[PDB]
Amino acid sequence: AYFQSMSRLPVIVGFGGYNAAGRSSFHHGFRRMVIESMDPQARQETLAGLAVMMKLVKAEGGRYLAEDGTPLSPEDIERRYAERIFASTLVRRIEPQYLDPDAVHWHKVLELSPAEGQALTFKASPKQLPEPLPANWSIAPAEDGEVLVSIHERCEFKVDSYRALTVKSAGQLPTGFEPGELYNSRFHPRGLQMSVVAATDAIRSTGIDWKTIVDNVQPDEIAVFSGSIMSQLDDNGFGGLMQSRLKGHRVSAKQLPLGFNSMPTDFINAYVLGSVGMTGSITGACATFLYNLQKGIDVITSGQARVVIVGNSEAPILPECIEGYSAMGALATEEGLRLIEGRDDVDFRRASRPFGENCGFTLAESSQYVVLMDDELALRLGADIHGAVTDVFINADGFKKSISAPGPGNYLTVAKAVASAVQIVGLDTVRHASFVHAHGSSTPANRVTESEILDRVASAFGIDGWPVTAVKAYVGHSLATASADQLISALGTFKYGILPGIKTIDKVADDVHQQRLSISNRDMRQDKPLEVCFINSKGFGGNNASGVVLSPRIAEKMLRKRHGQAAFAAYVEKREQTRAAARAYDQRALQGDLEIIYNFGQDLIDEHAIEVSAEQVTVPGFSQPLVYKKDARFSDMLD
Amino acid sequence: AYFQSMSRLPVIVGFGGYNAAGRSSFHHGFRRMVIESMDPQARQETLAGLAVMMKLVKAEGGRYLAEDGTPLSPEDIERRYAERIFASTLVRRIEPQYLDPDAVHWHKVLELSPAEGQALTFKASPKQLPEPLPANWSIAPAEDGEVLVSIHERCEFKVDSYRALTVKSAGQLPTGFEPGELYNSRFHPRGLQMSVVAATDAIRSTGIDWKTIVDNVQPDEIAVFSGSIMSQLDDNGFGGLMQSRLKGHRVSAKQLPLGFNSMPTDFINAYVLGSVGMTGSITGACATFLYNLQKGIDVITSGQARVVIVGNSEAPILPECIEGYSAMGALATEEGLRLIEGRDDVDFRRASRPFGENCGFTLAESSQYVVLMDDELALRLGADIHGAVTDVFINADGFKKSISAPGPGNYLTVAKAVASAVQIVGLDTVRHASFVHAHGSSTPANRVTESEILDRVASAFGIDGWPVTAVKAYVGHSLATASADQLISALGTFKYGILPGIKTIDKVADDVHQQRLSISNRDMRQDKPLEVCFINSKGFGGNNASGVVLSPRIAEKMLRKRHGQAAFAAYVEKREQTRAAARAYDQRALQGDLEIIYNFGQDLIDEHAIEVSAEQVTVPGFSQPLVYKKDARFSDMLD
Ligand SMILES: [Cl-]
Ligand SMILES: [Cl-]
Repeated sequence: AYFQSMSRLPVIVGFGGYNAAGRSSFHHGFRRMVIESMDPQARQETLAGLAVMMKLVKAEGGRYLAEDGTPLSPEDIERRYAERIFASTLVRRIEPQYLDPDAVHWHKVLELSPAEGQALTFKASPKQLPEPLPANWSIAPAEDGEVLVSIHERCEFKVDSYRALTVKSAGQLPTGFEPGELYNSRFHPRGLQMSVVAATDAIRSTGIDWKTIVDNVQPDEIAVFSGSIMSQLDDNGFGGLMQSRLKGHRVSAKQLPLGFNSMPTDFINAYVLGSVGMTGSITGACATFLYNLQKGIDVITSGQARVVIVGNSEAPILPECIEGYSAMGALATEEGLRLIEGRDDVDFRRASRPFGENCGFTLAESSQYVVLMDDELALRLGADIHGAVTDVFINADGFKKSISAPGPGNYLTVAKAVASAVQIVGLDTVRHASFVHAHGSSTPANRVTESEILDRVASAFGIDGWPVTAVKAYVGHSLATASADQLISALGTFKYGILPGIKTIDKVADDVHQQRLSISNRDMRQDKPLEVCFINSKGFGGNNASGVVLSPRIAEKMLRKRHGQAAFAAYVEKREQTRAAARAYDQRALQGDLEIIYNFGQDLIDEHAIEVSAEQVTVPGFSQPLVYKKDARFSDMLD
Repeated sequence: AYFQSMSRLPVIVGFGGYNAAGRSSFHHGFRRMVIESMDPQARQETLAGLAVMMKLVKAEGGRYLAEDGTPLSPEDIERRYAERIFASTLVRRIEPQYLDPDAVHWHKVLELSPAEGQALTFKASPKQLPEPLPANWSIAPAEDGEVLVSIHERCEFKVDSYRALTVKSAGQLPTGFEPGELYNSRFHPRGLQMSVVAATDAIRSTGIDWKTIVDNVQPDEIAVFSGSIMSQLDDNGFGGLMQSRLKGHRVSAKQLPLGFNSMPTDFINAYVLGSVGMTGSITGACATFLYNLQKGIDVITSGQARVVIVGNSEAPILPECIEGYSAMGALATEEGLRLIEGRDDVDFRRASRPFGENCGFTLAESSQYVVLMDDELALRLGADIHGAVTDVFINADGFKKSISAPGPGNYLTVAKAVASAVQIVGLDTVRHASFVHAHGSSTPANRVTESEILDRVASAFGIDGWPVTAVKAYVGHSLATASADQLISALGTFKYGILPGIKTIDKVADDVHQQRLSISNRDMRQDKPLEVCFINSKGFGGNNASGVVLSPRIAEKMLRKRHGQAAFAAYVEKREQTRAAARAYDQRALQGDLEIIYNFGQDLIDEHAIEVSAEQVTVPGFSQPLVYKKDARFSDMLD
């Protein structure tokens, strides 16, 4: 260290995934969020794609069929289905495919006592009786292998019972879209299904054959960083691990391994990419994706990896997660929303109200990935550029009281992020062509503390009217994946020049600090295109992060400057072909033809054919040898 | 990228923690593992310290008292207590303070049916009855607020029952040592208690006031990387989250946040160090510590951080974890060991038999930390050097079938690790003064697959008689913390020149690949001091890592070469004082005076006093301003 020398620039060459707004690739999810602001062709295309995903129309030979068989144009689909599509996307009341928020199962303790008046007696299979038999219970032989049991003392049974959750809303994938139906997903937790399906969307969005990418780098130069913050807590993962015996049965052979928080990452190496490269799963509570992204940037700038898949997968819409967050007072409850609305019949579509009158966050599911390459490899392959990522800063809070309360670290991350952007694009561009993807979690603490940080950093850097957007208004809070939802939305702003409004609020709460911020409940189109986005995130445990994302225009200027006009022109030619391939994928995806990659048990490396020498390793299936890298770090310390 | 320029060297300036061998700092745990090979003063000192930890003797005014009050010398302690100390440390049968492995609670499903012969009737409190009331049940009023219930149809109750686990053994902290008693640990999961207590041991082992360290760096230049792979699954964490309602009660306000796998890290920032610096928790299954260590090395070499606390905390000795791993066939069972021994009364102290006849790993608890500094800061502060860490390589397995089966990535990590060491210390030193801390998990698959990798890398680099040691023989497999147990043991080999034997095996299994390896069941002392250790690790999910650790001698030669004789002499003088301070801590720790740091609710930063400008941030409580770092990475892409 001291300072970093000239380095590879991380460019975003693909992105994809799924959240409550739909499919992320090609900006479809973004378009759903700003659907009314899009032109009709873009809107109708996205609506048609949602209709297919949701099984509202049948994709038949490039056309669309109603339940009647009636052929529909995209214009007809908007007329006929827009209301249903809108009602069955974004934050909304929790639907039965997850749970019934008025009837979740638990066990009550039922204390049964006998007394002088009536016997407490039953017949039972002896194999179902407690072991050892409770000493006070009577047992006698009965017919058909059963025994006659009588109880003489108070004891505790557990009985099935049903209760209502105080929280009724969540950010849910579009109703009817089922990731598990898209590949051989038997026994996989929902978070793993979502990771597999999202990863394929991201990889195919590049318009480049994965084989071509692998053939162009060393085997160790591919990296994947993903994971969840909860672990996979459904029945097929740690839910089964922790609950099976309390429900009367054994733990399965797969519940423990498939529950690990690294499995969204591990499944991508094992079944999607077939990578022998770098891997890891980094958590930082609700800033987790930016923690993974920091690692991704660092491995590119240090030269360790040239292709990086960075993302997360979280599927936390489960009664235990909801109760766990509720127990902290963290979530928007029905009663909380009743107070804000001043009526009993709440609009759960407005449960998430960043910077407005609000009362806690809304839990959501999402899996999102970006594909990064170094600039030189992107240039070589004709990879498209959706943006560039230059830094992520992470700072804890110092000493704390409550571990989950907000703290000062986010001052440091935002300040450092802005300063870093000034060095790269200049003060004027930061002042007049940057925006903030606010953490915007929809809590009274966040709206005050986050706005105060942004306002004070704005003042320090001489920014006024700093545009702020809050993706959680649309898709809720997907925990690990939250800042990936932010990043991907940001890319849509670069594409279409629209800053999504916070449409769920009627006005900004009176206690929000606004002097230097522009927070709107309407979509906005800036005269001067936005060139830089600051992604802001935080979580429990003194976790804070801010990321810097540059637009395609800025990134292209940078590649042109470094590589020159001849090399850039050659890149442009190759990129016309990769753009055509990507568009063809988007067209298939619109039709529901997603071709999920799940390569279980295929193309396994024969380890006995790995060749190791003192100069390199040859790995079966990889055309490029892994040549050990010459080290200059400590050369002055030697001899 | 392309290649890294001259860089800061990560040096190990402190280390500490707790596992089945005892306190890690000052090599006490190491000494327990090679206790019979130590000289009597070192052995008796460690035994006395264990005796105090285990409450077998009372530390009274620098002396030691038996239950009788009889004063004891360390020589007397060895005579009187060695047998008990040995029996109550290391891998052994699971003790009651964890669970009874012949009587773990669960619920059986008890199907109660009535028939023509006897009524099924009981009185109950109506508040304990299912909601809604099962439609077929009869209810009538009764005395004292209770109701009379009768059942007419088969239904399912859950009843308490007790079962035996097939696994009876684990690596357990020394019997009598209780981390929770050492600080205000109310409502903390065991893994968090262990993290807090281990972190203090590591920090105090440096012999430098934490304040002095903080005063010498910028606020963002401190980093902490830790975590667990399971999450905290005990009652106070995700166990309570996932089980409360199945046991009849509500989830608490703390079970969810304190269960997160990042909390071992978050607690250190919040309550131990008061850091506003970098943070993160990286998982890679049973290679996790090396994944955290890779991040630690990278932040030092890139200049992002100057002081890094790297470690892990795992406390997985819980019925659900044991059953979950057993369900995979991963653990050594009593029946498995009976087959190896050919008798029914198994020696559970030999449950873990790396490279011998064996039958699965042994689950263990451990929390371990190392304190890293860049070489320049270490020089400035007179920090001691226990070793240096130059690289960690991580490689996945490519396409897989079973996600938990072994794969080829570890070929790549070991090969790259060895090549990297050759560049730094030369081929001769690698060939004749290096050793391997084998993953050595005690499974039939591992003993073959790992030995084949090591043998084939040895052949490639012309190594013969490559010494191999396996720490899991002593302390079992602590999951996230496993490779920290390895690293810390390695430091002991550097200190004392002893390579611990695999004492639990009688000979190496016939299928182990040994041509170029030296695997012994006895402690060994090499004529030529060992200078380099390769730490090898792997886990489920296609996770593999290998780390390179250099001895103090090598690291000192390197610092002398870079910084020169005058600067090194000044360092030596300061280091005499820091060594004296560290020794004084070790003396207090021997007496049970550990002074655990837990600074809840104290010294909180007043966020309104944070000052942000376009040049720097001033943070209350930190003498050094955070000055934004000048970036040269992309300068050629600008203007
Ligand atoms: Cl908010
Ligand atoms: Cl083994």
